[PDB]
Amino acid sequence: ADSKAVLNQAVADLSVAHSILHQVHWYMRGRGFMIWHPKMDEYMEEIDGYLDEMSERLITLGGAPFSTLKEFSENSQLKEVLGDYNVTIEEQLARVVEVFRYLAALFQKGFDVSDEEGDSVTNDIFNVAKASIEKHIWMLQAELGQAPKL
Amino acid sequence: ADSKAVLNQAVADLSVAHSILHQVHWYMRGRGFMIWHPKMDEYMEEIDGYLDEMSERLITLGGAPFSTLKEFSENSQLKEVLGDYNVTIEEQLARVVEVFRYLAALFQKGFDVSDEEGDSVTNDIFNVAKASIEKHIWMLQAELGQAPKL
Amino acid sequence: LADSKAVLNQAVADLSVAHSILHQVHWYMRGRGFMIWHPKMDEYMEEIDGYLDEMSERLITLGGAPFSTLKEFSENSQLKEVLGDYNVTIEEQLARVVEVFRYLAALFQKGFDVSDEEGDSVTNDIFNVAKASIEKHIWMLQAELGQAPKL
Amino acid sequence: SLADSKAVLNQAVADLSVAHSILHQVHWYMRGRGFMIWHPKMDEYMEEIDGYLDEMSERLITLGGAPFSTLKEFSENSQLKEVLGDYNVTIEEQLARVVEVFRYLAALFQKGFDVSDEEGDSVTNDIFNVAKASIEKHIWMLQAELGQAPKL
Amino acid sequence: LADSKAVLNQAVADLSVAHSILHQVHWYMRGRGFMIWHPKMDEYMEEIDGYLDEMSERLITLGGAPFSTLKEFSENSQLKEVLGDYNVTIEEQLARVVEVFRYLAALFQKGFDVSDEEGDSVTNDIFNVAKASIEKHIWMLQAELGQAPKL
Amino acid sequence: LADSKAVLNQAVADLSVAHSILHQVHWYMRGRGFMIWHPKMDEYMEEIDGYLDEMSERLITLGGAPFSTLKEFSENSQLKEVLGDYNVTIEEQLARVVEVFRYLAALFQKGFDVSDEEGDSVTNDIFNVAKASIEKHIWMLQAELGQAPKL
Amino acid sequence: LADSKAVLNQAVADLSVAHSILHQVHWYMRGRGFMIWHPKMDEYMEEIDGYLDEMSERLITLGGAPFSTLKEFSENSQLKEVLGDYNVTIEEQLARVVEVFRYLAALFQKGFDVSDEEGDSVTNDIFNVAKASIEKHIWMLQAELGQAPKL
Amino acid sequence: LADSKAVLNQAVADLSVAHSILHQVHWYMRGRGFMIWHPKMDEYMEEIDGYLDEMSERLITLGGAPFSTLKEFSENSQLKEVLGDYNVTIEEQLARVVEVFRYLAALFQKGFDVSDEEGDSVTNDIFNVAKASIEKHIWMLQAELGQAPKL
Amino acid sequence: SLADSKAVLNQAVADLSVAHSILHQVHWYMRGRGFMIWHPKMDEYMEEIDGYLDEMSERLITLGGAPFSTLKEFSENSQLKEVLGDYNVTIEEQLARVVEVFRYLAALFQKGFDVSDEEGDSVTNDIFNVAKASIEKHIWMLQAELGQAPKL
Amino acid sequence: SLADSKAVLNQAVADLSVAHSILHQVHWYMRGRGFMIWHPKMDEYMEEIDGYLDEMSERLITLGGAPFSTLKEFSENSQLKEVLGDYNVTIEEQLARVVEVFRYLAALFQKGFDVSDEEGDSVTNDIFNVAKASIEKHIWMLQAELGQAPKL
Amino acid sequence: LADSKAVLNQAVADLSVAHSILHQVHWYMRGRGFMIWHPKMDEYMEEIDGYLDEMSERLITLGGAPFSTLKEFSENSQLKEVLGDYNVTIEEQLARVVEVFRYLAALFQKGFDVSDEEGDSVTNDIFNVAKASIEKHIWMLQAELGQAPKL
Amino acid sequence: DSKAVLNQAVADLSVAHSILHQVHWYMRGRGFMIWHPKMDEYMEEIDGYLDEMSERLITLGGAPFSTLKEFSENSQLKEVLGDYNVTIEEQLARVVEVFRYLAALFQKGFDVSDEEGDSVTNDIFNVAKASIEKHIWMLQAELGQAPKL
Ligand SMILES: [Ca+2]
Ligand SMILES: [Ca+2]
Ligand SMILES: [Ca+2]
Ligand SMILES: [Ca+2]
Ligand SMILES: [Ca+2]
Ligand SMILES: [Ca+2]
Ligand SMILES: [Ca+2]
Ligand SMILES: [Cl-]
Ligand SMILES: [Cl-]
Ligand SMILES: [Cl-]
Ligand SMILES: [Cl-]
Ligand SMILES: [Cl-]
Ligand SMILES: [Cl-]
Ligand code: NI
Ligand code: NI
Ligand code: NI
Ligand code: NI
Ligand code: NI
Ligand code: NI
Ligand code: NI
Ligand code: NI
Ligand code: NI
Ligand code: NI
Ligand code: NI
Ligand code: NI
Repeated sequence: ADSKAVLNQAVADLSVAHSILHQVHWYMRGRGFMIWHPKMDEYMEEIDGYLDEMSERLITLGGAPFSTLKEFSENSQLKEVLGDYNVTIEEQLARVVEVFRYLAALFQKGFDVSDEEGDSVTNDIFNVAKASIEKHIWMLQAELGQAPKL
Repeated sequence: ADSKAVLNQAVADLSVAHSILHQVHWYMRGRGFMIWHPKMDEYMEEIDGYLDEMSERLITLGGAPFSTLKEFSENSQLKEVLGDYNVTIEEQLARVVEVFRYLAALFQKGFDVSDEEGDSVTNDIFNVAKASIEKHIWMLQAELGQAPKL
Repeated sequence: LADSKAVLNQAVADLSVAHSILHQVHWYMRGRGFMIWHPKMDEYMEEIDGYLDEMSERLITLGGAPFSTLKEFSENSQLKEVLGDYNVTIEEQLARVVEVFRYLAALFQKGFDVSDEEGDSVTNDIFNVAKASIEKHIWMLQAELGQAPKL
Repeated sequence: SLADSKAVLNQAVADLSVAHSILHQVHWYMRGRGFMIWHPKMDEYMEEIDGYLDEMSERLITLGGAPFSTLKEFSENSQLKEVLGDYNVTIEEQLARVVEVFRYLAALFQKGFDVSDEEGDSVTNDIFNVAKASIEKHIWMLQAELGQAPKL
Repeated sequence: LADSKAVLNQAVADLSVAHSILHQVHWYMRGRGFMIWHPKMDEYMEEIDGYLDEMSERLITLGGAPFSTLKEFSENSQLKEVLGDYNVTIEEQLARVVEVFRYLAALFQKGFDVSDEEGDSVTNDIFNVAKASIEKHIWMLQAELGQAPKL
Repeated sequence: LADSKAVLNQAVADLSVAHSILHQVHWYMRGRGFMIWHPKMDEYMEEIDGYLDEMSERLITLGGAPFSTLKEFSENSQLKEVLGDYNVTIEEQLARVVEVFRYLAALFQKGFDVSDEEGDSVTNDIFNVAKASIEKHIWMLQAELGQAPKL
Repeated sequence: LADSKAVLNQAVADLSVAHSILHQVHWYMRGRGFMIWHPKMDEYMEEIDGYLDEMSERLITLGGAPFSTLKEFSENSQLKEVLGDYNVTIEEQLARVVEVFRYLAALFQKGFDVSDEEGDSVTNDIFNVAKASIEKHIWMLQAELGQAPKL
Repeated sequence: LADSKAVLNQAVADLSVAHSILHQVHWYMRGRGFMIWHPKMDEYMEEIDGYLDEMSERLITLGGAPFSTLKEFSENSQLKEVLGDYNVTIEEQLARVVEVFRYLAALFQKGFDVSDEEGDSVTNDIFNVAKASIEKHIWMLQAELGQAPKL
Repeated sequence: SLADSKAVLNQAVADLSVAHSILHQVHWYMRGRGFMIWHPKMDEYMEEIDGYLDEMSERLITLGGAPFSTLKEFSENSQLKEVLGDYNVTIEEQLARVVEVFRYLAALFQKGFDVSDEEGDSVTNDIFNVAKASIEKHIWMLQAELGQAPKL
Repeated sequence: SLADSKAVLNQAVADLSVAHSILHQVHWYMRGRGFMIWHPKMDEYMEEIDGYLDEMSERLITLGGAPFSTLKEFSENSQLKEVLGDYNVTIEEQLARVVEVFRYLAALFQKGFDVSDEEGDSVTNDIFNVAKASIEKHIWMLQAELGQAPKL
Repeated sequence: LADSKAVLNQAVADLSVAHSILHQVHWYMRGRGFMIWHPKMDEYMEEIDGYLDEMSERLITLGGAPFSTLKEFSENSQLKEVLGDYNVTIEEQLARVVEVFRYLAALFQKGFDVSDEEGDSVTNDIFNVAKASIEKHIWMLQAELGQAPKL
Repeated sequence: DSKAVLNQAVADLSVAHSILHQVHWYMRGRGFMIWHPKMDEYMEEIDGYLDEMSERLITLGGAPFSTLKEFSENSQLKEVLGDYNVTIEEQLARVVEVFRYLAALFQKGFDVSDEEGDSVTNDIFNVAKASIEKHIWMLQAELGQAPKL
C-alpha cells in the first residue's frame, strides 16, 4: 500500500535531485572545479541507479511510476532554482549536502513503511541506498570542514 | 547566437526525450519486451551523451543552459502523457520513432544555424547526433515492417 | 535453527528441480523468440545455480547435511517435472518458468519468515536477495507475455 | 596430390563468398518483427563464414593450390543462386533462405570431409568437420525460431 | 544414426548424475587438501556441464529428444549415488571422482565407436575431445593419489 | 546510537589485532600446505581490512571517533597476541585463525543485536554481511582440519 | 538526394570489389615482407568492411536499395580484377593496393562533393572520414615503396 | 600562412612549443591543487602530442615537410617560452595554460578557414576536432579560476 | 653478517606498521578543502607502505630472521610516535605530518641501504633503494602541494 | 598395446626439445634485414613448440609411459642435428633452417597420426593432427616470405 | 669463469639444465600436493626461461656467443640430471628443486661479484634481481618442507 | 655532479626525442612498416627517462631545463633538417649513434652518482642504460652487425 507510495515519491525526488546535480555540474566555478565537476557525474550515476531500481520495484509490485516531468516536479519535495554561475564552490557542495540529507530522510521513511508492511525486498533497496547516501554526506561535509551531523 | 538558442532548445528536448524513453522502458508490455526493454537503456545513454555535450558546448560559448525541470517542460516541443501499460509494443516503438524524427529535425536546424554563423564545432556536434539518430530510425522502422521515411 | 536448516534444504531440492526444468525449456523451445529466450534460460540457470550453492553451503555452515542425490532432489521437491516436448509454444514455456519462479519466490518468503523467527539473520538475507531478483524476473517474463506481474 | 581435397576447398571458397553476399543482403533488406535480434545475428554468421573462408582458402594455398579470388570466379563456380535485394521479403522467409544456404554449406562440408578422408588429408578433414558442426547447430537454432525440427 | 542418438542420450543422463556426485564431493569434503580440492570440484562441474550442453544439443540437432527430467537421469544413468557423508576421507572422495571419470571416459569411447561406424563425424569429435580431457584429469587425480593413471 | 557506535569501535580494535595475527601466521607458517595457506592469509587480511575501513567509516559517519593508534587497538581488543613461532604446525596455525574468526563472528553478532535494538539498520547490514563471510571461512577452515564448523 | 544515393551505391560496389582484391593480395603474396604485409591486408580489409557497412546502411537509411549481389558489385564497379598469380612481386602487390586506394580516395572525394551539394551532411562526413584514413594509408604504402604520397 | 600545408606546419611548431610549456608547468608547479593539476598536465601533453602527430602526418600525406628540429620549432612558433620558476603560483600556471590554449584555438580557426577555402576537407576536420577539445579545456580551466570561458 | 641488515629490516617492519597506522588516522580524521583528493590518496600510500612491509619482513624471514609480528612489538620498537585522532587538525597539518613520517622512513631506508651495502647483502640493499626512491618522490609531491621545496 | 603410440609421443618429446633449442639459436644469432620481425617471431614459434611438448609428454604420461626428460635423452633420441651458433648465417638461411625443422616435425606428426590411428588411439591421433595443421600453415608463410611455394 | 661474459654463458647452460629438471619434476610428480605443486613448476619454468633469455641476450649485447645447443648446455652445466622416476616422493621432488635453486643462487652471487669487479653494472643488476626472487622461492619451498630457508 | 648530469640528460633526451620524431616522419623504404611504429616505441621509452630523470632533479632540489632553447644549447646532440631521401639503413644508423651517445651519458650519470653516493639516481641511470644497450643490439642486428658497445 504505502510501500508503493514511498517508492513513487522517491522516483519523483530522485528525478529532481538528478536535475539539481546536473545544474551543479554545469554551473560550478571556483577552486575545486576539476575534482567536483566529475564527482557530480558519479553522484548522478548513483542517483540514476536508485531511480531505476525503485521504479522497477514499484512496477514489480503492480504500481505505476511517475514517468513525466510534470509528475516529477509536482510530486517531489525538492525545489529548483535558475542556474547561477556566481554561486560559490562551497555553496554548491552545501546544496548537494541538503539534497542528500533530504534523500536519506526519504529513504529512512521508505525503510520504516516497507518494514511495517513486511515488504522486505523494498526494505533492503531503501537500506542500501541510505547507507551510501550517508557515506557521501560524511565526505562532502568533511570537504566543507564539518562533521557529518546526520 | 542562434547557435546558443538551438543548443539550449536541444537541452530541453533531450531532457524530455530522456523522460519519454524511461516511460517506454517502464510501461512496455508484450512480445518483444525482452529485446526492447534494455534497448531503451542504450537510447537513454546516447541521449544523455548529447545532453551533456550540447549543454557544455553552450557553457563553453558563454551561454546558460536550462537546468530545471520547469525550464525543460516550458521550452520543449515534445509532449508527455501519462504512462500506460496497455499501449502495444509496436505503439511504444512508434512513439520512440516520433521522438527521434523530431530530434533529427531539431539537429538539422542546429546544423543549419551553426553553419550560417561559422560555428563549426557546434555544427559537428549536431551532425554526429543526427547521423546516429537517423540510423536508429531506420532500425526501429525496419522492426515495424517499414521504410525509414526520413 | 532447525526450521531454517529445513527450509535451506527444501530450496536445495527445489532449485535442483527448477534447474532441470529450465534446462528442458532451453532444449525443447521452438517458435518466434527462440533466439532471445534460449540463451535467456542459461542466464536464469546460472542465477539458480548460485542460490543453490549459497543456500547449500549455508546449510553446511550451520551443521546441516544438504540433499545431494537426484533421488533426494526429486522426492523432496514440490515442483513437478513432465517429459520434454518440442510442440509447447514459446508463450507456454515462458508461463511454465513464471510458475516455477512464483513457487521459488513464495518458498524464499517462507525462508525469510522462518529464519527471521529463529533469529538467523544471514540465512534471512540470503533468501531476501534471491526473492528480490526472482520477483524482478517475474515482472519481466510477465511483461513479455503481455501481462502485469500479479505478484 | 590431394586433387579432390583441393577442389572441394576451392568450391568452398567460391560458395562461402556467395554465402557471405547473401547474408549481407539479408542483413540489409530485413524488415519485420525480430529485426533487432536477427539483423546483428547476420553479422555473427558473416564473421563465422569469413573465418571458414580464410581458413579453407589458406589450407588450399598450403596444399599448393590456387584459390578463386575474383568475384567472377566466385559467381561462376558457386552453386548458390543470388537474387536482387527486396525489402518485402518477410522475416520468416529471410530466415528460411539462410537455412537453405546453411543446408547447402553443411552438405558441401560433408563432401569436403568425405573427400579429404578418402585421400588421407586429415587436416583438411578436421577443417570441414569443425565447420559442419557449427553450421548444423545454427540450422537447429534457426529452424527452432521458425517452429521447426532441424530436419538435417 | 539410431545408435549415436542413443549414446548421446545415455551421456546426458550419466553427465547429469556425474554432476550431482561432483556436487556431493564439493559439499561433504573434509580433510587436508579441502582448500585445493573443493574449488577444483567447481572446475570439474563446469567442464561436465559443457559436455552436457554440447551432447544434448547435438542430439536435438540430430532430431533426437534429450532426457530432461531428474527421473529420466536417475533411471537411465549407469552411475549410482549414495547419501552425502562428511566422514568420507579426501582420498575416498578423490577415488570416487576417479571412478566416475573412468566410467565417463569408457562411455565416451563407446560414443566415439558408434558415431564412427554410423558416419556421424561431428558427434565423433565431441566424444573424442571430451574423452581426451577426462583422461588428463584421471592422470592428475591418480597422481594426487600416488598412482599411475592405469587407463 | 551510543552502543552501535561502541561496538563499531570495538570492531576497529579487534579487526586491527586480527589483522596483525593473520600477518604472523602468514609469516611464521611452516609445513605441508604452506603454499596454499600462505597466500590464503593475504585474502583473509584483505577481507579484514575491508571490514575495518567500512566499520570505522560508519563510525565517523555516525559522528564517532575511531580508535586510530596501536595503543588504542591493543588495549581495547579482547584478542591476545604472542610472539611469532616457526615451530607451530600448519594445523595449529589454522586452528588459531579459526579461534580469531569465531571471536570476530561472535562480536559481529553482538554488533548485529545492538544495532538492531537502536534501529541503526545500516550498521546492522554491515555486521550481518561480515558475519556471513567469516562464518563461511570458519566452515572452510574447519573442513581442512577434518572437523564440522561447530558455530 | 538522388545522387548521394548513387555515389553511396557506387561505393558499395567498389568497396566490395576492393575487398576481393585485398583478399587476393593477402593470399597470393610471396617475397620478402610477406610477414608484415600479409596480416596488414587483414587490417585494410577490416577497414574496407567498416566503410561498406556504414555506406550501405546510410544508403538504406535514405530510402535506397544497396547493390547486394556479386553480379551487381562486379558490373557497377570501375575496379578490374584479374586471376591470382603467385609470381607478382611484393612491390607490385603494394602498388596495386595503392592504385585501388587512390581510386577509392577519388570516389570518396566525389562522394563528398555530391553530398555537400545536396545538403546531405551525414553522408558527407562518412566520405570525409573514409577519405582521410585511405589517404594516410596511401602515404604509408608509398613510403614503404620509397615514394612520396603523390595525392 | 599561405595554405593548408603552411598552417599545418605552423601547428607543428606551436604544438611542440606548447608541449614544452606544459612540461614546464607540470615540473615547477607548487601550491594547493598540485595533486590534481600536476597529472592533468600529462593528459594535456598527451592530447597535444596527439594533434602534433595528426597534423604533421596530414602535412606529410599532402606532400609537405614538417619542421622536425627544435631550432625550427623555436623560430617558427609564435609562442614564447621563459625559464622555469617555482615561485609562480598554481593560479598563474593555469592562466598561462589558458593563454597557450587560447592561442592554439585561434591557430586552429585559421587552419579551419584556410582549409575550408582550399576545399581540403580532411585537414578542415582535423583542425575542427582539435579546436573543439581545446575550447572545452578553456571552459574547465577558466571555471577552476572562477571565470567564464571568454572565448 | 648479516646481523645489521636483519636488524634494520625489522626496524622497518615496526616503523612501517606504525606508519600505516598513522596514515589510517589521517585518512579517517581528515577534514577541510582537499579532502576529496587527499583521503583516497592516503589509501594509495597505505598500499605502498604495506608492499614495503610485506617485502622487508619476508626478506628478513628469507635471511633466517624472526620479524616483529605483534602490536606490542611494533609500538615498542618503532621510533614513530602516535597521538589520538583529532578532527581539528587542518588538511595542511595532516599533510605536514605525512611528510614527517615519510622523511623518517626515507632516512631509515638510507640506513638500511648503508648497512646492507657494508654487509654485501645486495638483495636487501636494492629493496631499500627502491623504497627510498618512491618515498622521496612522494615527499616532493607532498611538499609541492604545501607550496614548498622537497628539502630532502 | 599402445607401445607404438607411446614410442612416437616420446620421439616427439625429444624432437620438440631439440627444435626448441634450434629456434632459440635462431632467435639469438639472427642478423640482417627483417631481424625486427623474425626475432620476436621465433618466440611465438617457441611458445607453440612448448605447447606441443607439454601436451604430447603428458599424453604419454596419461597412457602409462615415461617421457624422456634429460638433455642427454633428448640429444640421443632426436633425429634433428644441432650445430654451433653462428652470427653470419643469413636471414634467408635462418628461415630456411626453421622450414627444415618444421618439415621434419610435420612428417613426424604425420607418423604419429598414422601410428596412433593404427592402434585405435584417437586422442593421441587428434593431438598430432592439430599440431600438424599449425606447423604446415607456418611452412606456407615462411616459404612465402622466401618467395617459394610451400612444397609440402 | 674469468669475466661477466663467461658467467653469463655459464648461467645460460645451467638455466637450460635447471629448466629440463623442473620439467622432469612437473612430469614425474605423484603424491599429495600434486595439484598445487605440478602447476607451480610451470611458474618456476616461466621464471627460469625469463633469466635465460635476459642473460643470453645480455651476453649477445656484450659481443658474446651464448651456448645454444643441448650438447653445449649439458657439457658446460654443473647440474646433474638423472632418469625420470615416478616413485620419488613429492617432498623429495621439492628438495631437488631447492638444491637446483641453491645452486642457481650461488651462481648468481658469482655473476654479481664478477660483474661488480668489472664495473658491468647492468649485468650486475640482472644477477641481483634473479638472485632475490630465487632466494624468496627457496624460503617458500623450505617452508613447505617445514624447514628454515638456511641460505 | 648528479644534479648536473641529470639536467644534461634532460637536454639530450629532449633532443633525442626530436630526432626520433624526424626519423619517424621522414622514413621511406622497404621496412618502413616495421620501423615507423618502432620509433613511437623508442619515443615513449625516451619520454619515460625524461620524466624520471627530470623529477629526480626536482626531488634533489634542482631546476630542470624546461624550454627548447635550454634543451638545444645544452644538448651535445646535433640536429639536421628532415630529409625523405635517407635510406632505412641510414635512418637506423642515426638512431644507433643517438643511443650510443645516450648510453655513454648514462654511464657518466652512473659513475658520478656512485661517487656522490646518490644511489637512487644511480639506479635510474643503470636501468636506462640497460634498455638502451639492448636496443643497440637489436638495431645493429637488423643492420647485419654486432652491437659493438
Ligand atoms: Ca510450434
Ligand atoms: Ca574425516
Ligand atoms: Ca594412495
Ligand atoms: Ca615444524
Ligand atoms: Ca617472386
Ligand atoms: Ca650477415
Ligand atoms: Ca625416495
Ligand atoms: Cl564567456
Ligand atoms: Cl606441519
Ligand atoms: Cl618480391
Ligand atoms: Cl641477411
Ligand atoms: Cl635460515
Ligand atoms: Cl660487439
Ligand atoms: Ni531499467
Ligand atoms: Ni558533463
Ligand atoms: Ni560451492
Ligand atoms: Ni588470412
Ligand atoms: Ni545450451
Ligand atoms: Ni577508507
Ligand atoms: Ni551492418
Ligand atoms: Ni606517428
Ligand atoms: Ni606476504
Ligand atoms: Ni604440463
Ligand atoms: Ni629473446
Ligand atoms: Ni611527470
